[PDB]
This record gives sequence, structure tokens and C-alpha cells, in this order.
Amino acid sequence: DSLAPEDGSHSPAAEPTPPGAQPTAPGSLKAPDTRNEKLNSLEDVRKGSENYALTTNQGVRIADDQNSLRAGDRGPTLLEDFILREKITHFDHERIPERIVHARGSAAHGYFQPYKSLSDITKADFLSDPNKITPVFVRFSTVQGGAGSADTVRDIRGFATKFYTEEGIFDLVGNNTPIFFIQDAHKFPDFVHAVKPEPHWAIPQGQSAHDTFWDYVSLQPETLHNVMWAMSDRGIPRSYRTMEGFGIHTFRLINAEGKATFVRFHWKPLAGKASLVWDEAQKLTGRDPDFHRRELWEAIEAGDFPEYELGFQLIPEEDEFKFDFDLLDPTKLIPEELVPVQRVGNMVLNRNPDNFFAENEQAAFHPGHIVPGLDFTNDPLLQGRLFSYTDTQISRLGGPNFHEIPINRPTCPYHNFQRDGMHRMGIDTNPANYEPNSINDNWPRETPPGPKRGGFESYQERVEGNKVRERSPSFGEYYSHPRLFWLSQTPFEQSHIVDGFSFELSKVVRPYIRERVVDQLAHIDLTLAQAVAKNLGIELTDDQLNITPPPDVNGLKKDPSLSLYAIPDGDVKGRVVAILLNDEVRSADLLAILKALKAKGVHAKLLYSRMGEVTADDGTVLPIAATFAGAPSLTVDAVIVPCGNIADIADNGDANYYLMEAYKHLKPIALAGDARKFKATIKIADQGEEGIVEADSADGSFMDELLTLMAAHRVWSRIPKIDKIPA
Amino acid sequence: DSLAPEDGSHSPAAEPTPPGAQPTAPGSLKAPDTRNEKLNSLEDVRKGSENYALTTNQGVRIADDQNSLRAGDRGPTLLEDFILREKITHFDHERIPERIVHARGSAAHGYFQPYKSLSDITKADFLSDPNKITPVFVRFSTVQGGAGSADTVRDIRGFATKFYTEEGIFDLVGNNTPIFFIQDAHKFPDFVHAVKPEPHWAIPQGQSAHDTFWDYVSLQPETLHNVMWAMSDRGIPRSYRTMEGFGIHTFRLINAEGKATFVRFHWKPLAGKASLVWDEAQKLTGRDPDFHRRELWEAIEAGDFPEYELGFQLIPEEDEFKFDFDLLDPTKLIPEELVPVQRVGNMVLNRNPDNFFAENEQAAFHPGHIVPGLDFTNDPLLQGRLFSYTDTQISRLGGPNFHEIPINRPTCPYHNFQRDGMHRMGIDTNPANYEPNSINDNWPRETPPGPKRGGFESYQERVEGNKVRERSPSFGEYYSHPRLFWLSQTPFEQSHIVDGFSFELSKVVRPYIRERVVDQLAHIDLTLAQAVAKNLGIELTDDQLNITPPPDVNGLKKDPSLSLYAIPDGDVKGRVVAILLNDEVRSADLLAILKALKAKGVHAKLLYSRMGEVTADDGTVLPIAATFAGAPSLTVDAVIVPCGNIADIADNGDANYYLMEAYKHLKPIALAGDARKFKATIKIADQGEEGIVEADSADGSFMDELLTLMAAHRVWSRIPKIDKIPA
Ligand code: HDD
Ligand code: HDD
Repeated sequence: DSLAPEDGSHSPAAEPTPPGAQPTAPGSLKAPDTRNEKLNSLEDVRKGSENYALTTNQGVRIADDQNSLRAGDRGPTLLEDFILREKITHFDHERIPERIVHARGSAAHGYFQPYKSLSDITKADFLSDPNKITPVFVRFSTVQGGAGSADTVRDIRGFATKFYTEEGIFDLVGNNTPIFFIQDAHKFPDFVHAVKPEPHWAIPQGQSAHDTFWDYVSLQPETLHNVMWAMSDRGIPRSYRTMEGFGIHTFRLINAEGKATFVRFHWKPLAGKASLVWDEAQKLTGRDPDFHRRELWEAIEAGDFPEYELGFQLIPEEDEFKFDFDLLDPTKLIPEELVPVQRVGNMVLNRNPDNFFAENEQAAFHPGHIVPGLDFTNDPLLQGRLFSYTDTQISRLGGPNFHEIPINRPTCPYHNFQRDGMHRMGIDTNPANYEPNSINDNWPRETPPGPKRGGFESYQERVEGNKVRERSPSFGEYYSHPRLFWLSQTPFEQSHIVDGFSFELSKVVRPYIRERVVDQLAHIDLTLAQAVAKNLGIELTDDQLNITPPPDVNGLKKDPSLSLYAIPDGDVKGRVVAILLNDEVRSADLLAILKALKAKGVHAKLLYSRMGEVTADDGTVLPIAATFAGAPSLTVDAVIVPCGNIADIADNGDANYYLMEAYKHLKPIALAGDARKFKATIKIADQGEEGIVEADSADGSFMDELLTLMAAHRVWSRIPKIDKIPA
Repeated sequence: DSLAPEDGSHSPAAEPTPPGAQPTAPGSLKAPDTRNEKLNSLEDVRKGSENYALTTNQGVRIADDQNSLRAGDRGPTLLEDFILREKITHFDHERIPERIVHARGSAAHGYFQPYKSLSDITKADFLSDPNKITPVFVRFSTVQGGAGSADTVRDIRGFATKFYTEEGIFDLVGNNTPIFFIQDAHKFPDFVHAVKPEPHWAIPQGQSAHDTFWDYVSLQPETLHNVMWAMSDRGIPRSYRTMEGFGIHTFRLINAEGKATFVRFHWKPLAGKASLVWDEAQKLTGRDPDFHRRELWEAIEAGDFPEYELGFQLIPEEDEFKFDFDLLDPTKLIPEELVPVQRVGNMVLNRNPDNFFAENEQAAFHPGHIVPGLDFTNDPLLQGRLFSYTDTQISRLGGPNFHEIPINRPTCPYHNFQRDGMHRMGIDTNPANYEPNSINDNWPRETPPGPKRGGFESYQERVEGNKVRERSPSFGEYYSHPRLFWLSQTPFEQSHIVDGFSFELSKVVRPYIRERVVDQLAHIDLTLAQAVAKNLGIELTDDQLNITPPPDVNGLKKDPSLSLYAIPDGDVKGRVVAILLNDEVRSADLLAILKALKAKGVHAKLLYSRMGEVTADDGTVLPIAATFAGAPSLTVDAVIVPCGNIADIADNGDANYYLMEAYKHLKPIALAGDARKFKATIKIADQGEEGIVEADSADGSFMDELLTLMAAHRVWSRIPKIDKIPA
């Protein structure tokens, strides 16, 4: 009855292994000894399988799971086949509505721990002691596309963290840029409808490159700041591990003395900031639409845990009006040059889920889920968010008991007088379902606010004004933050912004929309506007050329913290290199290559023209991970070609193209021995060039140079060379 | 208050226009003069917009749709803002569950007309009169991926037609291959779970290239026939217009005399059969994941209506047991050499929907929706389908009144005693909600069966047997039909099948699964098995090399109707050519090109290195449709390069790569004058070669030669030359 192979090769090892070395697996089978309070609390609903009988949902053992019940073995199926009907009924109802936005997302378990007690600024229990370990569940996402859309689209990314604290669930529901597109939540359906596939034909998926999006942008200049970020390489991250996170809104921290401090939340990636380039990102949506989901899961299985440092920008209440912009305007960022990010703790993602649907798809995050020690502000985008995230779950998760779905359950106590609702799990024994009551001595009871374990009380902010549907005049400035962002980018980052706008606007069919957007760009920076205009065949008018640029932000000419690359921070651990094999590899080269990569935590994939094995010059049998076409250069950070029988691959079109694609995408390339003959396909002269490592053999210096290139992510100096490369 | 441009360039012309000439639009605005009975019946629910006030859903005019109501213009949002809450509530609940399978689909309205009355074989009213026009709504789909997944995946395609007949809705719910993967509906959740993204991590989207799919296949040889089709180029159609359709199951036709005839349904595409090649299809999921949806919509907007001829394979009842296979086995096809397809009528798709969600997403097709004159058989896959398609709508469409959703409503009368349910639209006035009743004189009343307008009565098939969960032994043959399919393919189609298996199995991480699948291939054809094994580094054993091939199918060693290309059926109308411009095009070349393409109904897209315009040698201003990168060769059927200032583009990497990609993908290429210098980038010698049209100018037979190549779809003779091309 055993269908597994006798050698046990069906089962992945329950130990950390590099990407591709083992089949991936549910987290509790891959890493059974990785534990936290939330993961342990899910044990009551985890279901095994080994050595159990196959049954109906009612516990009846099934004898024949291959056939329907029929009148004769060639006869009609009988209505009395309850086993068939139960199985098909469950199948028929598997799908639930996807999230209205951020439907495409990938999630993992982990933990957060503060660096020190923050009691002087907040009474939030999870920040009260460096010994406080708080389990987290984090979901990263795109915004526009459906749950089945591609990972490496150009889009904003979501970054949502559920903190299972001892005083309640706190959800920090943020994005990978520090501002949003719009100012008031009332416009959210308009903006989302504009960016989403257009309603007649439901095109395009996962793209803002269409008329309705740019129509809205051209008519709503408040959007321009976040549009700038989306058109930059920020819109195409290399990995969820290599992007920043931001809460966007100004919130409040409330301490035990009742003092409010304004705060904006930041996540700083330990792996550094790194993004793809557009042609690579777009092609990768075809070669591997699951690239980010896969890379996150495989990093965790390898022990390359994503880590993010939590940071606070803190502004005293008395400083509310000390900036050129309104702190409550979510289209404005707070420059780190003006208000530094103070690091307060670290989050580590160290276990994948067991079941994607049960844990990821059904997870409900909501920024109104705060705890004592935190509070809101009047940011009019945040204010409306507070309504949406509870409301939407009534259809998405089937009713008001969504907190009883296991992933959503608090790990701390919860007791109240709420009852019933669809799929009610908790069986209340309280004689009372109301308060005040005497029949249960008024339990469960209210708790006054206090320094710890106290009830929630809102900060008593003064409100004065008339009931109005009116935007604050302080919000009516749209160009200075886009300009600060533009001026803070490197020259190659600016080029990529220009190319982003140019590519997207080329896909807008109505030319006047393109012209209106270019006019908006002329209010931000005329170099940007002229460069985009040239790519669109648009000529700026003399009036447009005379638009006065917007003022600096509180005296800032630039803020390098807004650039992905101006200040180096990259780390190579967890990156991956393609090694292009031949049928008689120089084993000495491969030994030195793999040894150096291992010392730095860099993974490798051995590629060839077919699957199976090749044998090196010394008899070493080399297992092949993928073909050149099966694992394209898009999926790796650098390419190494060792020596050997180079004639075997010298005329292989896929092998030559592998290097040309990597070259065009600015990736480091290293060539040993006779592999240097491949310089011809990338038009590199005999004297070489920066970004192409070459030597007689692979060695320590050879690998040191390559790993130095990898630490810099891409070879930006190659950009002037790639336009003549046919790739 | 007008935001539209004064020149009116926001509004697409309400007349047929070629792809890209105008913005696309809702069908009733693009083609207001196109009508049918179903389209007319939807007018009661169509909603306009021009010249109307913006309101709440309760009809209250909105004054300020830009702001929430707050206490002061910098204050908190008020709970009494019912306008905000209604708008956000509707947004928060927009999504409904996607279809369990076939979630990704594209749909259009049209009509069907039979060629002559079929009353000798069926009393079905829609087939009773050549003047009887039946409106249709057709949805084409993939199978595996979500609603946001890509079009040009390797997968089976769905082809579902809703016929709004005078005697009820008939849904013909078929696929683009003539068999299914499994024999008994009880296994459907198993097969679908195996092909769908794996449950731990929800990878991969839109792909069968993963362990669990091939695990199931290797353990269920009944799947091998449809697997063969999926691995062939059938799995990657060029367009929904260029694929076949099949009902798969044997059904019955019932005539007025009560005689039953077995029938299998077929759709023959007027545009012929045409598919992509794998590398092109995969890259196209990245460059345009909406390619098939877009092509269908734009063909209809151009007046190039998709057309399909309905055909029947007809088998007398007394011939049930005269074949080598069981007629009720849905893993077996009926070879057209044994039972020809008899043409029945024509279907034309001539109008796009107005709202994708309302009409496409909410449409419910179900093969149990038959009409008098049709009936089922005991095919055990069909039998279980009959349960599923009603059941699934209870969650997907919110309850049992899904037939009241406008797209689903019959156009003929419907009256019964059913009442209530969620979203009940119909307000019944019958004093009775039961029968028999006297209080309404028993109306609505049963109708006896008869030759026309009679009640439904099942064919009184004899049933004899014990109640068993047992597969018919006649179904227990798995290899002859895969072999017949294999032997019917051209040599290049066979190579593409080999490459499909090889690519997919290379993505299976557990090697023993690959080995088990190769063993199954050895039971089908040893040449196929050896070629796949070689690409996987697997050596067949002596026992595998000695497996006796399966028998022929009723004496057939081939049936050319199973090949896409063995018998040419290509038509060029609706195809598209890229024209690569330069900054001083030879206008005489372009005149001849566009004239010849227009005469054959072939579209063109003028491409350059930027948007805007270029000016030809004679001063003609040429509008640019897209950049080389913006509209890659993947999206066209052929490439033409006119003469002019060729030096302007000769060193353009994108322009050179455009030709190399098209060359690798076997597309016709035509080069005029100095454009012949591009032969160097595709390694074509001065002598030229078949598939590369060249001449001093585009006059003479230049365009005839190119259009002849296009009629043959791809340049199969070029295959030996593509492996050296780095593209
Ligand atoms: C008033 C409506 C509204 C507005 C203005 C916003 N959102 Fe939102 N957001 C939703 C309404 C919403 C929602 C419809 O409630 C979602 C979709 C499904 C869900 O559970 O919540 C959601 C989902 C959602 C997710 C995915 C959570 C997950 O992984 O499940 C993230 C990361 C964000 N949002 C982040 C933001 C950010 C950073 C915003 C700007 C500051 C923002 N949202 C504005
Ligand atoms: C017992 C389960 C079952 C089985 C054996 C099949 N299907 Fe099915 N099919 C469904 C259960 C189902 C479903 C779950 O009921 C769907 C999904 C959502 C829906 O409305 O119907 C569906 C959808 C669906 C669609 C999409 C309709 C649309 O566009 O909305 C097509 C074309 C098919 N199927 C075709 C087939 C074919 C050709 C089959 C094999 C002969 C087949 N199905 C077997």
C-alpha cells in the first residue's frame, strides 16, 4: 500500500537547507522545533495525516475513494452517494472572496523583541521590557492585482504585521513607501478603481500603465508624491527582505503620565535596500510569477530569516506646526534629516505557515487594532481606514466571528458580552450576556485606564470646528515632496524614474492624458519633465519651461535616506548565483567558487543544457539544478562561468543569452579561464571592464572581486553600454 | 466643470476600428447598433451616466465627493457621514468568490443559427429551423489559475456557451481538447488539488510544472491522454479564435419519435488552428498577461468577429459497443476517421460586455442545463458534474436566485412554485406556492412531452446492475489514445511535446517522480520516452525498452485531424504585423506594405524607439503606436522592416533583439532595401533562406510572399537554426 519511494527521497529533511536542495514543506514539518507562543497556541487546530484512515468529515471511514456509487459499473450515479456529495460539496465551496486590495500576498510567522523599555514614551506592554517577546504574523503584498497575479509587478508593496501582545492584538498595517497616493479616505474607492483593471474589459492586471490611472493622477496632483516612488525602482523590489516598511500615518504614543508623542513607524531591512530593473521585473512576472513568494519561503527554510528593525520618528506635541507640511497629511513624508528614525526593536521572520489558505488567506489585519499606549490622530486617510478593515471582513471571512479563525485569535484573554453570529466557535457559559448585570456579579468587568493592564481610554485631544466636508488648506501643496524625492536619487535612479513614467505613459491610449501628466511633472522638476516629454514625442511650451520649481522642504536640498543606493547598506547573505556548467568542468574552479560563496552565505544553482549530472575533470559528479532556460538569469543576482570544456557551451544560444540578459540587467559576471571567450557575446574588449570579473582561474582574489560586486548589488557604470546589447 | 479635452479625443468612435486605433469601450457604447434578443432584454438593468447627478445608492445628490465630514477641516471624521460609509461599505464588499476552476476567463455576446432543421435527430427547438437565431454568451478560460492569473499559460482552455433558447437555457460547457484527465467525478477534487498551487505555500500559479501534478499523473495513467494534449502546442493557443472546442462527453439527441442518438459536440474555428511556442507563451505571460482577453475584445471591436461552426459526431444506439474503447469513457476520443463531424450551424461573437464583473464574472454555466431534445449518458464524469454546477453557485453567487442575475436570466418564460432565497428579485403574485392547487386552478401547469414546446422527460434507458463503487473494466486502457495522438502529430509538433514534458519534469524537485512519468511514457511510445529521458539525464532500462506498444485504435495508426498543422487551415484575417520604423522611412515601401495588409484584413502596429511621430522621406507624418520594448515581437505574427535611414536603428539593441526574438519564435520576417542588413543579427547568409522575405523594395511579390508565410502561421523549417541564436 506504500506509494512513497523506498529510499525516502519524497520527504524533505527537517533541518535548514538552501533553496532547491529539498522539496519545500509546511512549516511545522520543516522546522518542528521553531516555536513561539502563537505557533504553540495553534497546535489545537493542526491536523496530521500519517497513519490515519481516510474519512468523511463526519468520521466515517471511506473504502473506495476512486469511484462514485452507480447502478452497475456502467450505470448512472446514485443520489444516495453521500461520500461523493460531501467531497464535491466541500470542493465546490473552497473559495472565499479575495481582499479588495492587496489580494496578492505572502506571509510568515516570527517574533519581535524591543531593545529597551519604552515606558517613558508609551505604556504599550509589548514595548515595556527588552525581555518581552511578542509573536508576529507578517503578510507582504502587492496592491492592485488579484490573488493569482504576479509578484514582480511595478506596484506599491504592503507590509502588515500582527503583534500578538499580552494586552491585545496590535496590527501595524503599512506599505513600502512613506506616503500614500491620496489625502482623504473618501477618495479611496476612486483611486483604487482608477488603478485597478478597467471595468469594461478587466484589463490590465497588476499594472498602473493604463488610461484611467493616469487620468486620475493628472486630475489629482496630491497623488504625485507616491507616483514618484512607484515609478522609481522602489516599485520593483528584489525581495520582500530588501525593502523598507512604513506606517505612513502619524500616530500617537501615550505614556503612563498621559503625555502624547507623535510617532511615525519604520521598518529597516537588515538585508538592505535592493530592487530589480524594469525589463528584468517585467520578464520575471512571466518566467516566475511567484518569485517573491518563493524567495521568502525559501529564505526561511534556509535559515536566512528576514529581519527588520522597528524605528520611530518621534515629534513632541508642541512641535506639531513646526514643519513646512502638515504632520497629518499622508502624502507628506517626514525627512530623516529633520527627524531621525530611532531604532527600538527587531523583528525576525523564522517559520512558514502550514496551510496557505488557513493562515495567510484568512488572516485579517486592521490598523484600528491598537492597544493601550497607542492612539490615532486626525489624519483623514487613517480616520476612514478605521471603518473599512472591520467592515470588509463580514463578507471576506463570512461574518463577525473572524477573530475566532485560528490565525486571528489573540493569545491573551478575551471576554465580553458579544454572542452568536455565523460560525460561532466560543461557547459562552456566562449567565449574563449584558452589563451591567448582577446575575454574574457584573463579570467580565471594565478596567480603568492605568500604567499597565489598564482599559483603553482615548487621548483627550481638543476638537474645535464646524461640521464640514472640507480639506485642510495646509494639505494643498503637491510638488515639494516629489521634488525632494527626485533630487535625493542617484543619476541612475533618476534615469529609471524617467523610464518608468515614459514606459507607463506610452501605454496610455489617449494622448492628452500623457500631456497632462507631463505638465504636472513640469511643476516638480523640469529636467524630469523634459526627459519624459522627449520619450513621448512631446515638446514643452515656453510657459511650461518657465514654471517656478516648488520650495525646498524646511531648507533641505536632498535627503539621501530617500535613495535606495546612495548610502551603501547591502549584504550578500541569502543572494544566489547561477553557475553555468559544461560537460568537463575544471573542478578546481568550482571548489574555490563554492567555498567562497558558502563563507558569505550566498547560494548557488548549477545550470546546464539538460537535467541529470555532468562529471568534472577529476571525476566529481555534479548534480544539475535546472537548465539555462528553466532558471533564467532573472532569478539570480550574479553569474559565474568556470573553465573546462567551454566548447560544449560556446555555441549554445541559451548559455550565451544567459550572460547577455544578466549583462543587460547590470548583474556581476565572473569568467574563469576559457570562459573569458564569452566576453565576445557581451561585447567586452580584451582589456576587460569594471563589473566583469576575469582571471586564468577561480581563486580567492577572483571570488573576492565578485562578492564585492555583489555587495554593491548592480553594476550601474555599465548602463551606457547596455543600449547596444540585443537582449 | 468639463474635464474632457475640447477636441473630444477622450471618446472612442462608435464604429469598427482596428486594434489600438481607439480606446476600448463598453460594448453598448462601442457598437450601439449591434443587437440580439438577449442584449435587448438587458436594457432594463443598463445604467447610463452622462448628464446625471452623482448620488448615493438611495438617490440623494452628493455635493462634495472629495471629503469626509469632520469636526473642523483638520478634525476627526464623524460617524454621521453616511455618504462616506455607504461608498466605503460598497467598496469593502465588491469581491465575490472566484470560480473553483476556470477562474480566469474572457467572454462575449453573440448569436447561433443552424444550417438546417435537425428534427430528424433532435426535437431541440434551437436546432429546428434555419431561420431561428439563438443569442449566446460565451466564456473562454484557463483552468488552474486565479482570476488575476495570466492568459498565455500552458493549460487546458475552457469554452462555455450559454444558448438562450425559446425552450430554456442550454449550456454547452466544453474544453479545447476532446477528452478530460480523469474518468470518474469522484476524483475531480484530487486531480484539481494536484494541479493547483500546492497547499503549504500556494505555488505555482497557472502551471502544472510542479511535483504534485506529476505525482498524481504518474499514479493515475488514465490522465496520460489529456496530459499529452496539454504538453503539445494545444496547451498554448495563439488566440481563443484559433482553438477547437469539444463537449468531451457523449450526450444523447432525442427526436420527436423518442429515438436516441449518441452525440459528441464540436466547435470548429473559422480562423483555423494556431498555437504559440513555449518560450514565447511563457515570456508573453510577463509582457502581457492579458493577451488573450485583449485579443478577443479587440477583434470584436474591429468587426473581426470570432466564428465557430458547431458540429456533431453521431453514433446510433446500436453502435454503442462497436469501438475498441467505451463511448462513455471521457478519457477516450472518437477519431474523426471513424465518425466524421457533421456540421450543424454557425456561431458568431459580435459584441463585448458593458461591465466585466456584472456579465462575465457573475455568469453561471452548467452542463446540466439541457433542453428537450437533449439528454445525458452514464459517463461517470458527466454524471458528477451534474451535481457540482448548481451547488457551487450557492456560495459563488450568494444563493439560489442566481438565475435572476441579469446575464443568467432566460429570455423565454419561466414560472414555478419556488419562492424566497437571498436577493429574491421576482415578486410572485400566484395565490398558490404549491401544486397541485385549486386556488390558482393549478397554474403554472405541467406540460406533457411532445414534438415541440413539450415538457422534459428523460430517455427511458434500461438500467441493470448492483449498487457498486466500481470502475467499468472497459475504461481500463490508458495508452492507445495517447499513442494515436502522438503518431498523428507532425515531427515538429512531436518535438514540442517532448520539450513540454522535459521542461515540466525538470521543475519537479523529487527525481523519482520524473522517473515514474518517463516509465509511463515508455508504455505510450519509446521514441517519446527516450527523448524525454535524454533531456532529464535518465537512462531507460532494458525492460523499459522492451515494453510492447499499445494497440492501434480500430485499425488507425494516425488521424490527421488530431494535429494542429498537418492539414493547413490558417487564415490571416485578424493577425497583426509589427512594422519597425526609422526616422526617414521610405514612404513607397510603407504604402505597399499597408495596402497589402489592409486587403487581407491583417493589422499593423508602427513601432519606433520613442512615442510621438516620425516623418517619412516624402514628408508623410507617421504616428507611432508603441516602442520596440513596449510592444514586443511576442505580440505579433510577423515583422516587416521598410527601408529608409536604416542607420538610425541599425545599432539599436531593442530593434535588433525584436528580430532575433521573432526569428527564434519561427515568425515570418520581411526586409526591404537597406533593412536587409539586419540579416547579420539573425545569422542569415546573403543567399537568404525560406521564411525571410527580402527585396530591393516592398513592391512586387514582396507582400504576397510574406502573406503566404503568414497563412502557414510559423516557419517550421527554421527550427534547426534557432538553437544557435542567443535570444
Ligand atoms: C478606507 C479604505 C482604505 C484606505 C484609505 C486604505 N486601505 Fe488598506 N485596506 C483596506 C482599506 C483601506 C481594506 C479594504 O479594508 C483592506 C482589504 C482587505 C482587508 O482586509 O483590508 C486593506 C488592505 C490593506 C493591506 C493588506 C493587509 C493584509 O495583508 O491582509 C495593507 C498592507 C494595507 N491595506 C495598507 C494601507 C496603507 C499603507 C494605506 C494608506 C495609508 C491604506 N491601506 C489605505
Ligand atoms: C464534479 C466536479 C467537476 C467536474 C468533474 C468538472 N467540472 Fe467543470 N466546473 C466545475 C466542476 C466540475 C465547477 C466547480 O462547478 C465549476 C467552477 C465554477 C462553476 O461555476 O462551475 C466548473 C467550471 C467549468 C468551466 C468554466 C465555465 C465558465 O466559464 O464559467 C468550464 C469550461 C468547465 N468547467 C468545463 C469542464 C469540462 C470540459 C469537464 C470535463 C469533461 C469538467 N468541467 C469537469
